[PDB]
Amino acid sequence: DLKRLRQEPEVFHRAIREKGVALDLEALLAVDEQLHKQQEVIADKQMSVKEDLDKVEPAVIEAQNAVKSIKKQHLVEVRSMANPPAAVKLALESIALLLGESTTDWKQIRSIIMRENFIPTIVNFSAEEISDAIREKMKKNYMSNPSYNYEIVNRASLAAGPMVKWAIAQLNYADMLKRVEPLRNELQKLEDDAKDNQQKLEALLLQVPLPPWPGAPVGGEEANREIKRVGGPPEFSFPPLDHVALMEKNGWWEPRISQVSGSRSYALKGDLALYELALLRFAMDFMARRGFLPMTLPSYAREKAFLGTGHFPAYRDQVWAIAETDLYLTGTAEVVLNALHSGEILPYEALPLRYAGYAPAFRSEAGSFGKDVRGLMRVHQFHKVEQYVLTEASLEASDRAFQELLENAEEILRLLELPYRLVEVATGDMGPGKWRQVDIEVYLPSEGRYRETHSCSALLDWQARRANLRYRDPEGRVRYAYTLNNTALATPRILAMLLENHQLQDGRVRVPQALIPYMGKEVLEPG
Amino acid sequence: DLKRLRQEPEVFHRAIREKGVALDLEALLAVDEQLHKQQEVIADKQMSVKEDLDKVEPAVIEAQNAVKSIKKQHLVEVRSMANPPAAVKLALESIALLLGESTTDWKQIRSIIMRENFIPTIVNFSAEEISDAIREKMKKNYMSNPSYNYEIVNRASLAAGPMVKWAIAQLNYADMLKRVEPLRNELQKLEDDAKDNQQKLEALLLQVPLPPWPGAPVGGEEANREIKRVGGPPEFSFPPLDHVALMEKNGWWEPRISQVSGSRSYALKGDLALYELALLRFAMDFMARRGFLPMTLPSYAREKAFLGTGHFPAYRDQVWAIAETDLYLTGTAEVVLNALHSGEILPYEALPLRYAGYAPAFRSEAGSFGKDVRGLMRVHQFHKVEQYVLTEASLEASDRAFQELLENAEEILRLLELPYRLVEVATGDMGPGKWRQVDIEVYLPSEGRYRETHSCSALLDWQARRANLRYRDPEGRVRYAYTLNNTALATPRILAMLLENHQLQDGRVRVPQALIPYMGKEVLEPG
Ligand SMILES: Nc1ncnc2c1ncn2[C@@H]1O[C@H](COP(=O)(O)O)[C@@H](O)[C@H]1O
Ligand SMILES: Nc1ncnc2c1ncn2[C@@H]1O[C@H](COP(=O)(O)O)[C@@H](O)[C@H]1O
Repeated sequence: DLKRLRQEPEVFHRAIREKGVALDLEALLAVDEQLHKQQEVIADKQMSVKEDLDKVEPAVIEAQNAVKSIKKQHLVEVRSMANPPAAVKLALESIALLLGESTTDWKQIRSIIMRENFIPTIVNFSAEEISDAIREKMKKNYMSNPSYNYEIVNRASLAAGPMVKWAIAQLNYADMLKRVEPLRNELQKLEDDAKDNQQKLEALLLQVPLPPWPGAPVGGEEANREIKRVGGPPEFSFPPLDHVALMEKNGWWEPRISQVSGSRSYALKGDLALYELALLRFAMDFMARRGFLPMTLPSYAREKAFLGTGHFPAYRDQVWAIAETDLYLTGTAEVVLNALHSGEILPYEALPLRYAGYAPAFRSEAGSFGKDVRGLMRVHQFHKVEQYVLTEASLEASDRAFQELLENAEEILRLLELPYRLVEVATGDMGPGKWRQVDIEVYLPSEGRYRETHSCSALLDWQARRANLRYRDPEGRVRYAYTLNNTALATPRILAMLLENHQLQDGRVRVPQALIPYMGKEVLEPG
Repeated sequence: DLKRLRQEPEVFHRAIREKGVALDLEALLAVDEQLHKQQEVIADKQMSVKEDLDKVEPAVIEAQNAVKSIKKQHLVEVRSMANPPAAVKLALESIALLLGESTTDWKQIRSIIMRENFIPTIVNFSAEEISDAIREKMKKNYMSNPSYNYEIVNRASLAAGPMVKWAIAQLNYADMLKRVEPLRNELQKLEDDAKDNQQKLEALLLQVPLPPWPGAPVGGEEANREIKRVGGPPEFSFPPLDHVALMEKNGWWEPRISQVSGSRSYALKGDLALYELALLRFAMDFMARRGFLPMTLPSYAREKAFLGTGHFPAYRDQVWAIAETDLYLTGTAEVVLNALHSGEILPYEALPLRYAGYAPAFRSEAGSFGKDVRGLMRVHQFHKVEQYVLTEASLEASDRAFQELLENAEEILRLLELPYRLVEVATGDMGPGKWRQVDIEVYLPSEGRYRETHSCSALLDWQARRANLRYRDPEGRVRYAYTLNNTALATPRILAMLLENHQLQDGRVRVPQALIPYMGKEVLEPG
């Protein structure tokens, strides 16, 4: 918000430092000021060109109607002459010259006058299409002749009089075009400087961070801090396998996929494949019982919807584009969900919107080299159910929906019988649009640590302003809404945690009580 | 198969007209035969060049081993000598010349020959480094001298003797490289023209079609035959709504999705969203119970997978590529499933492989615009459970696999309580690599007609050959397998037939008996 950025210089400097955003806020505002000055100059100069061309247009329209109104009997007593009066012959020659005729034969040119297409070509005629050669030939041969004149020619023919009128108006228009050209070329550069400034500004603006909540740790990722843990590291009395080894022992995965599809791919087999789909539906039912509206969505969107969530331009490199298309595969259903209502004024009574959106998800994982190289932790395409909340503009509403979103993910993990913890994310690790982020993490025995499975975020109105999400308040004004989101459940990474936490001594794997109705059994069969 | 193919220039020629396919079989053969010539022309010339580098290679190695094998005291002897003999001066001189530091100062030579790096760099020197002037000079100056002789100088110094063998060897080699110059130069082109034809040739082999089975109707689409019908077109005592209007009545879809994601997109809400996931699980459970192996799969693959099935290049234009990647989004799990075993020799006892793979599916829908533009009939991204079978090269095995593929699809529609019919696909309409194709279509009341939902195909060893799929038979011979496939269930298109066939008077939609246990209810609830 420009005006808000000025009246508040400190708040935004602090926000920018806190988030580790390199944003020069004065250079931004100086782009805005410079643009504004460029636009006013462009407008004065456009006016100057417009005045010039407005000078010569009426004579063209007057002559054009005069030629059209020449009677037929008059076109005939010009076509009749073998032997034209000199001032009359001058007139026709100039018309033939201008029309691009390639013959100065009088007989030949006295003819086009009664062409079915003559007037039609005269009307359609454009003075911008006159060459400088014809232009200079017109001044040398004809303007410079004392008889080449409406007054003088019109006395001799009321057919040639109009035509000399028309030819002169065109020449004058043509000479005005010529005059106006250097201002027009200039205006062209200014106009392009200005467009370039508008894109330079719009892209600074899209970097402005939300001020973070006062309770968030201040620093980079190393300032993230655990606030809670529920359950613990399992203890096995046998020597536990990691998830890859479990899937091998049991025939639950298809390693051959990396030859078909490249690295960071996975393909599940037998009871584990069925388990993945059981998990997505369990999570959708769960979210539906919770009063969130179930949705199934495409995994692609246009640029505008990545712009509105903040995925573009900041995290552009995490996104796969679809070539020879304007479409990009989405990493999360939040991009589609956030975009559904752009441009609408929601009635306050609809508030809040609570969506549980399922979509396949795609990530380039560019820049993940050496991270999670094996198994189910980090893959290119995977399946997620997302919680998305749109809310009226209060901290109270937003604090409330953030609590619910977090309890939902926790209750899901309790039902999955997995040990987890909550982590408060630092201002420098939160991302630019965030008020608060809390990550939920599940204990993964093979790495001896917790690994994220959920990220819960409140944004306030920072997505709302970018995606133009607005609502009407009880008072009758339109305001931008607040938004939040959190994962409900994503596979196959949660499968890593489930395999390792619920592995039994004989290498088989238990199903948690809440998943038994979905699976038809209490133990995954060693296919 | 080149030989086999030519062996029956009539069989392939008939397959080509039968399938309505454009492939000039004569040109392809001409290229293959012509390619065989370029390949000999290249075998020969490559040989003529090894022979020439074979005269000069062994002598350079021996000499390289001779200098490597100079005792370390013949080193002090020559490099501590104050005035040597003129033949040794000459010898060491030649070597300073070859290494690009030519001088006639014994001192400098003295100097150089002493460098720790002296030996290491002659043993590592390559005749390619020797220039024109050096060759010239080493001939005019040093080959010409009569004291420039190994034996003549291997007598005065045991250290400089091997040095002149190395210098002579390196000079003959440099000379060989020089005449082999224009020789090795012709190769580069011949070989590019050779690769060109591999490309043009294998490009055309990929156009070769399979002869259709003898009981497939001949001709175009107009010759497809209805072979069976089950259930009937519904009759309602009310005015039936079309699926888009039923979805609209019940609040089950989000039409805003086309502003976010473009045309041919869809987003389900509420009970219909849930129904979509329930259908996919239902189809998977059913396939498992039929003894097919359930799998969940990615939706992208490298080019090879598409080549292997026949999607490339025949239908490359229905496919979405992923920008700045070597990957493409697959329109059916069949592309991943068929590529899984590329390159393997499957053991006989693994056969047949029966896979029920689930993946999101993507199509560009290029060509088809002004058809099924509104609703769930033709969307860019959808969900599909696919049946895929890989079998022994046996008509017996393929025919049984095809009937079970067909019956699987038929019992799924019956269970879904949907009126359907089966259509025997004609030669001109089955696709290039098909043996048999039976389409199954479901009655859509709003449109007054059956609309395809499944295409059951047998391809014999068409895909095997393209994807290198093979098995070892009981006698222990490696043979290509036969492949088959058919859809199990695809959404959302199946939902358009469900809404409409299943719709009640009051506007709501009934859940067929088989899906009641998946939905927890008998009628779909509106928003
Ligand atoms: N490449 C990936 N592979 C598998 N799961 C992932 C991947 N990226 C993210 N996830 C999961 O999706 C959740 C939300 O991710 P994000 O939207 O990055 O917070 C994470 O906590 C993980 O559950
Ligand atoms: N663009 C699409 N939208 C919805 N369903 C589709 C689409 N393309 C194919 N299908 C479904 O998949 C079935 C078989 O597809 P195929 O694998 O192309 O033989 C069709 O008969 C439809 O049920």
